[PDB]
Amino acid sequence: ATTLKEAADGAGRDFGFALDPNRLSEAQYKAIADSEFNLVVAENAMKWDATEPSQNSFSFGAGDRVASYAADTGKELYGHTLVWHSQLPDWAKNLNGSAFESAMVNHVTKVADHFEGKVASWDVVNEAFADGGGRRQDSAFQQKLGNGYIETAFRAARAADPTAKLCINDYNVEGINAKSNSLYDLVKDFKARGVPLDCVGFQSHLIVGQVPGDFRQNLQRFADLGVDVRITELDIRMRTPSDATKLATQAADYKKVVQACMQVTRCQGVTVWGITDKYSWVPDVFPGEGAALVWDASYAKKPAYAAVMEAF
Ligand SMILES: O[C@@H]1[C@@H](O)[C@H](O[C@@H]2Cn3ccnc3[C@H](O)[C@H]2O)OC[C@H]1O
Repeated sequence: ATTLKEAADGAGRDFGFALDPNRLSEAQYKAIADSEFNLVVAENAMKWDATEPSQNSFSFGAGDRVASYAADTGKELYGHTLVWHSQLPDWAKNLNGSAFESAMVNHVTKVADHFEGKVASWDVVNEAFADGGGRRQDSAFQQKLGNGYIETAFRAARAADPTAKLCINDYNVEGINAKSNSLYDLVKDFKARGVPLDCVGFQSHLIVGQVPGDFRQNLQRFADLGVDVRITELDIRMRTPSDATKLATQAADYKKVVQACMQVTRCQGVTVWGITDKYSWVPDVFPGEGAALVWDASYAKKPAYAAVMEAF
């Protein structure tokens, strides 16, 4: 109505953001975080590198801060992420066979247990597949453990947390293609055999002017397998600097994404990967690309803001 939180709340869906706990000391950042979202996810604080820097030695300070923030502001807490090929410490990469599998399972158990009852959902496994279909080719988990690591990770997560929503997350799976198809088969297989799995996340790290037209259809087929779906890391990057046309297209793109979710009853909601363009991860990875978020570098609402409110 007046804020995006109000729009999402009124719609009965979630609208979250990727939080960097250190930014909470920046008043403006905190103000927008407090009033514009009803869900929070750690942008980096709950990743392996941030939680288990050395074998069986945990660092929960940053993760705890994110969790405390959600509880203090009354927002849903989304966990990210227990098993991922990236931001994996070297000590883990140096392990093999049973040693590596145990380190993985111990990591999953310790983190899930630590945040049990606080984190409502977990990206148990992140980016297990590859563009073009099949499994990811540069993953330590796939290379050292094979196809069964995903099931192992999920069963371990349920073992630790009996009620948390266990999700599998990925990108380039927004549309119906080889990658999402392989992801589709896995989800169907898991539900078929009783492997703990409750949700599927579609990152949605999109490019301005390029939103899958079959996004809704894709979300629906997964929802129909008996699992919830969610846009987890939404941001739509453009060639910087921005201009009127790019901002208008971006706004329209944000609208399409949110509408596709609104059109699927089991789509829990949408989470944007950050608040302001001044801290977005995009520029540092894509030279000359950026302005992908809802707020600009001066915290002024971009036209994408109105588009999101409308879609909800
Ligand atoms: O600070 C950045 C984070 O923003 C970044 O988050 C990543 C973004 N991303 C793109 C594709 N897949 C993903 C991951 O799910 C998500 O964790 O990670 C790197 C940090 O330097």
